[PDB]
Amino acid sequence: LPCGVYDPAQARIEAESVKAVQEKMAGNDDPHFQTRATVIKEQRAELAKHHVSVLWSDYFKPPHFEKYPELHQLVNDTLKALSAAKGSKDPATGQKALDYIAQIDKIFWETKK
Amino acid sequence: HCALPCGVYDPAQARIEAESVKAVQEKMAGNDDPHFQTRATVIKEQRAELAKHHVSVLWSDYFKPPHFEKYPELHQLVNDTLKALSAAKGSKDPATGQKALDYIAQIDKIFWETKK
Amino acid sequence: HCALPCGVYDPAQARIEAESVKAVQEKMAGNDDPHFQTRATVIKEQRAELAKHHVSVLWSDYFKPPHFEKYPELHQLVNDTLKALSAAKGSKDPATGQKALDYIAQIDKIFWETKKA
Amino acid sequence: HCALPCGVYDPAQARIEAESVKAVQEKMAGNDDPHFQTRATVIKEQRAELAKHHVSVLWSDYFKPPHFEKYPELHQLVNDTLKALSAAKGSKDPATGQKALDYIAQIDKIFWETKKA
Amino acid sequence: HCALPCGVYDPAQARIEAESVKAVQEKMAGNDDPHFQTRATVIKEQRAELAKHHVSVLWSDYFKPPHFEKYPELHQLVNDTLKALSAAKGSKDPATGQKALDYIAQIDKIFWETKK
Amino acid sequence: LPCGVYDPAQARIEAESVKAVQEKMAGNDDPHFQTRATVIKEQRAELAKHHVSVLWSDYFKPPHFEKYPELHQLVNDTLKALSAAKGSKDPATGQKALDYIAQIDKIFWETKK
Ligand code: NI
Ligand code: NI
Ligand code: NI
Ligand code: NI
Repeated sequence: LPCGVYDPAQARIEAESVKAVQEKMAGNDDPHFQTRATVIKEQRAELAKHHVSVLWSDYFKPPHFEKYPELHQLVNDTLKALSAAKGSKDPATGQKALDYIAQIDKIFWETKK
Repeated sequence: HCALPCGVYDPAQARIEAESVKAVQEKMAGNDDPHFQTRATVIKEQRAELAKHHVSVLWSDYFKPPHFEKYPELHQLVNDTLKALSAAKGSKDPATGQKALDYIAQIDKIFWETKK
Repeated sequence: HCALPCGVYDPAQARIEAESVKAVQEKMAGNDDPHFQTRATVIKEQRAELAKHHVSVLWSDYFKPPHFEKYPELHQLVNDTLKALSAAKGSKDPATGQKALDYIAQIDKIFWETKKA
Repeated sequence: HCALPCGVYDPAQARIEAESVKAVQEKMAGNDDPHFQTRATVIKEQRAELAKHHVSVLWSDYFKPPHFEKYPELHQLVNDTLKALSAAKGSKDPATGQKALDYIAQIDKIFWETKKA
Repeated sequence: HCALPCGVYDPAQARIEAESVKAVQEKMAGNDDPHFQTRATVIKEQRAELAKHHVSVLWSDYFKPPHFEKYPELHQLVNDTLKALSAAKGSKDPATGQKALDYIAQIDKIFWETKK
Repeated sequence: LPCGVYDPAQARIEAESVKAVQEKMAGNDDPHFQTRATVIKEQRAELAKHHVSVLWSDYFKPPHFEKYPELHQLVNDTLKALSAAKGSKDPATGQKALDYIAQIDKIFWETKK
């Protein structure tokens, strides 16, 4: 629009679902459950990626990229971490994507200050 | 928020989309360009429907019969919230967006209570 | 089914999608091919979610407070239908797809009464 | 309607969405509020596209070569239906929504014959 | 590709999605991990449906009656293409993806002919 | 997945539709047509953005960002150009987004060489 309402919480919540699904995949080896878990994980990781991408294209502005010169690469690393989580059943991959999003969330809130 | 049961629900998702609705209403009051007005209408329509989807999901996928027994007004509160969001969708008045936010806040309160 | 409002609602939309869920469940018992099993699982997840959406729309956008007054079990019926569709979503047992259809049929019966008076 | 195949098809899905298109068109003649006009336009674009999708699915995934042999006008009928839905999409005139429903009704008649034999 | 009539159609969109389908089939032959197999099945299902949507759109929104008169086999060619894509969707054999690409290539040829 | 099939042509085709719609908006002042044109433009610009974002997150890799150190900013500029086109009826905005995508397309094809 823009309307100006952004919050990395959207990206965070979806990535939390990714990790939560990967964790459930460890405790239920039923093939149908594993398949559904895979299906859901794939959707949620892609929605998390979309939320991170929207922050980067629609919310962050040149003065933010000036002030935080590592921002472009951080967002790109976050997206690849989400791709790695969606390709894995290991909750450590989910967690890494969450740790990256946390770094974006800090930067975001600093820029609202 | 998609019955795995994965377990992760947060009314923040409904709230953030409804906050977008209200923000767009506020903006439509300030700029009467027809193209902007149209784009605002498009966005508002999509965000309000996303907000309704998140609220519906809490209601069907997160809340359980023990909750509906402990909070007998919850079903109607959810229905009113969805109707408040449809009302905001159809309106440019930010007070309609705020009313939808107020209803979501009541849901959020109950939600965090069931977490405690 | 769009909250314009346009006033075009019909539980047939929920029913068709829930019929698809059950049909997929029945096909999963007839073909153990892992690739087919996975595709069936993909489809069922999608159709079950659309069914839930159609039900939710009827409840939020079609049914009104007089209907809720007149049918005080209706809120809980709609909730049960959605949970039944979630249970079908999570299962290969066509009994679960059937149970969801049974609930939809009950909504369908209320709906058509409200179209008379 | 998913090409699993699950074998659950019904032109009712196309018809309901095309009914919505016409209902929206009729509502646009009754309320000149520019905001309402725009919302009506948003909704109609969406419902018309879903209608086209349902028709296309019946043609690609339900109808088979014997049906095409037996009903040699069917390809062109399906094409005309989709173009009619595009014309409704582009118009506020409910006559266009009606014309699209007329075509769907013709598909519906063929469909149900193929369910008998 | 959405009847404005905006005018911009290119069978490349159908082709690129069908090329993705074939690429995923080829990959499923190389790696029998169940999780990878599932993810490949998910992706293939989505891309094949996108390809079918693009082909359907050319057929309803781009091609006109003069074209169907000049190319009387076009309707059935489109129907066969959609069925070839549904066949690829249901298969792991890259030859099914290639067959769908072959049918799309026939459409693409006719398409560029109507441009000349 | 990845499967490895990427082509900036997807982003290009959608952005071409954006510009084509903006051009049609100049020759038909009917309010219903202007509204539909706005609706369609909004969808196509967002699909173009999604295609550009996917290239940047899923196709480009660290050695590409090393070799082309202007790549992150170019992709970000391309996305904001698409946002500007979706907020405008001026075909010059559509064209600018296309000119940016053209720069990405050149880089893409170099990296396949
Ligand atoms: Ni969930
Ligand atoms: Ni409606
Ligand atoms: Ni089906
Ligand atoms: Ni178009």
